[PDB]
Amino acid sequence: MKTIIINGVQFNTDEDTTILKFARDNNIDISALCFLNNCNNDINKCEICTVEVEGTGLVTACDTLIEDGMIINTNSDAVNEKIKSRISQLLDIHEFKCGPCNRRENCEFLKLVIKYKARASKPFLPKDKTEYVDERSKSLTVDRTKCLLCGRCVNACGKNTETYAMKFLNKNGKTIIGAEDEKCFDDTNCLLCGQCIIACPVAALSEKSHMDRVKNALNAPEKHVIVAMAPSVRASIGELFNMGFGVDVTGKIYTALRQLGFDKIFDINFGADMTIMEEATELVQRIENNGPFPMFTSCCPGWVRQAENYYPELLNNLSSAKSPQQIFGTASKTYYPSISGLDPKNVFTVTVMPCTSKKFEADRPQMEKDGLRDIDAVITTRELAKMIKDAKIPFAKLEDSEADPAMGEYSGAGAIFGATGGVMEAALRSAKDFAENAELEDIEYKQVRGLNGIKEAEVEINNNKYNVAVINGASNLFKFMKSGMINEKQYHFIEVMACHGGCVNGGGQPHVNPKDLEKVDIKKVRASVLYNQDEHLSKRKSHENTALVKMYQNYFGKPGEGRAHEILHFKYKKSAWSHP
Ligand code: SF4
Ligand code: SF4
Ligand code: SF4
Ligand code: SF4
Ligand code: FES
Ligand SMILES: [Mg+2]
Ligand SMILES: [Mg+2]
Repeated sequence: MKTIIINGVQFNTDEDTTILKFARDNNIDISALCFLNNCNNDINKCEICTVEVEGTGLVTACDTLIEDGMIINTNSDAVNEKIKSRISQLLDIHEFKCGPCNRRENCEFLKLVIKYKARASKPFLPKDKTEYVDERSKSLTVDRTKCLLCGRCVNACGKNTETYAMKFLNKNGKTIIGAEDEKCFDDTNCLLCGQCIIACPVAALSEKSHMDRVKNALNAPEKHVIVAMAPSVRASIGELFNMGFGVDVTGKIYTALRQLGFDKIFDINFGADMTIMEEATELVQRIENNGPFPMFTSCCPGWVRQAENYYPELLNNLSSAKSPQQIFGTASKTYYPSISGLDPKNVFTVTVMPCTSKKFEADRPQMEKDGLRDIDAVITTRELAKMIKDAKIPFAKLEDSEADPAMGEYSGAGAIFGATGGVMEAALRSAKDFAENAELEDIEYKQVRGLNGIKEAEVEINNNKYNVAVINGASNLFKFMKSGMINEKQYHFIEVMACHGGCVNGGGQPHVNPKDLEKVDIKKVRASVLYNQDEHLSKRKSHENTALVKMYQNYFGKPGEGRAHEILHFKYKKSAWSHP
């Protein structure tokens, strides 16, 4: 039993919780900065959450437990002067130039600087930013002129992936964040999943920009620029246009893309149906051959890097079907010329992804054929929003349009790919039809859905029982492997997503400030858009996609053999033995 006084208001409570959490639950404003994911920066507390506790003095609300008898003041002059001072000291290490900054519209530090009217003691104005910037990665970029040393990226990497690939380092006698030994992230165990970017309150961590690749292609007279968006983009991008959360903006995106000058509007959900054709065909082959097992998905490039970096002995069990991004891109340089008359060399294929790891996937050396890359550029959901705003397109006011259908139609199975368990559910819908040679009516697999970290299910296919698992976040992959769960039974098909929640929570998604994250379950709300589409779509199985059926009939032949196997697949292998 506890009685506490906050700003003169008495509260009676039995809760055991921090001052910050209690205050937020009771509509009392306390500021915070380094607190995120239930953790603050223990070795360098920001102290933005400072409050006064009578008899004790100034304390950090984000990590101090309420106790019976506490009398708390959150808004005294002494408290506010301390907070202002901490913000001023951060400005002393921050290049405060918001005009061209990519977080200008949604920066948590700027909000605090305005709120406390803080100013640097000395403006931080480095003349040469070269030593502060790291753009070596295909996926991530670091600008340490903006870094507050808040630790949010370090903590988020450990929580989300358990790789600890993001670290505090000593560089030239100064503390920075970066990769192991200050190497390029891509050359370390890093997954390039971008959860560190999602955790950053400022513009210090960003995606590696592909915006100039795209602009130059749009402006080249002879290039025919295809664009296709991932499942999750249509459930997410509206957030950056003050539209709120959970808004389906599929048709507005198609219109915006035409206004930006793209030459063909397709959809990666078509590629998702392609991946299902190959992946369900492979699963059925393995079922009819009673092996090999388990089969892992290979469509999340964060998981592919996790397997390469930590479980190379599993690479032979990964599916060889290309991911929807790469399988679509392969078809865009082969099938698409065959139905359009375009010279393949002049097609430039752009995807819009909720993902930074997809930029590494698209840039893998062997993701090409006959000199033509499968995918020429990958922009994130955030990059597309900036492109729209730079062009002055009034996004929230646009009318709906449709995709071009030849590589644009999608079934409901493809639409759900962006949520954890979506690939599994989509694959089972086709595998059961294929193996049983039937058109089954019961197609919903709710047991694989939702935010649990490890989700197992038993499925009956062709009068035998099989075991499936959906691994939801890279940290949960480690738990599943390290605890021996992989050996507790025979698994037959396993989905792995590196980002908890699936691609709707990817590393290229709009930032959400900590207060909105408490108010809204972003992973569930974004996913609900995708499940709503599947419910209302006429075709809810990938192999019922009419444009896809035409494409295989006229160009690829049978899935899993012949031309389809030759060009639509990509096999991972552990490295050849060498010493040292
Ligand atoms: S990170 Fe925030 S405060 Fe710093 S320059 Fe960019 S918008 Fe301004
Ligand atoms: S990209 Fe993912 S694995 Fe790499 S440092 Fe960031 S959070 Fe960690
Ligand atoms: S990169 Fe961003 S999240 Fe990481 S310590 Fe710097 S400001 Fe904080
Ligand atoms: S879960 Fe999706 S967004 Fe996250 S790394 Fe994998 S493909 Fe990228
Ligand atoms: S928010 Fe409490 S110490 Fe940083
Ligand atoms: Mg702490
Ligand atoms: Mg053009």
